[PDB]
Amino acid sequence: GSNQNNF
Ligand SMILES: [Zn+2]
Repeated sequence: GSNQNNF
């Protein structure tokens, strides 16, 4: 799957 990190 895909992964996104929004700090
Ligand atoms: Zn993955």
